[PDB]
Amino acid sequence: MIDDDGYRPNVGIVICNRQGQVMWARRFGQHSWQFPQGGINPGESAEQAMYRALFEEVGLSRKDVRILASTRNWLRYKLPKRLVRWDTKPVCIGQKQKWFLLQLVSGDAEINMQTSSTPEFDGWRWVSYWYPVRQVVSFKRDVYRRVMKEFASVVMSLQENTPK
Repeated sequence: MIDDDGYRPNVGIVICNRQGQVMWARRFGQHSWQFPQGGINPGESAEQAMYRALFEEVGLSRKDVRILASTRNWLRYKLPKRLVRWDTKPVCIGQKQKWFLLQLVSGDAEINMQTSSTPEFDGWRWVSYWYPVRQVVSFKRDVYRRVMKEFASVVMSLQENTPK
C-alpha cells in the first residue's frame, strides 16, 4: 500500500508523558534512538491505524492513552535518495504521516514494546520536549519540528495551568 504519488501512509504516536515530556525509545536491534511511525493497514482509517501503531510500537491498546490533538493535515517529507526504497512498487519516496498527540493514561508499567514479536522499541525515556527534534536526522528534524510546534502549547498547558 502506497498513497498515489509514492508516499507510504503512516501514523506517528506522540506519547506525551504528563510531566511535560515526549516519547523517545531506543530502537530494538539498532541500539540507537528512533522516531515513532507505523504504516496504515489497507482500508483501516487513521484513528484505527493509530491504535495499531500504538500496539506495534509501544505495546499499548485502545484504552491506555487519550487523544488531545492531531496534526491539522497529513505532514509529509521526502526520503533522501539512499533511503528511498526502490523495492516498493510504486517506489516509496516519502512518509505521508498524521501525528496524534496522545496523553499517557497507563504508563511505563503497562508499556510493553515487545507485543509485536519484532517491534521497533526496546525501552525508553521521557525526554524534554524539543530533544527528539535534535536527535533525529537532519532531513526529518525540520518536519518533526512542525509536529512539535503543533502540539507544544497542548502539552505545556499541563505543566503551565497552577503552576500552570
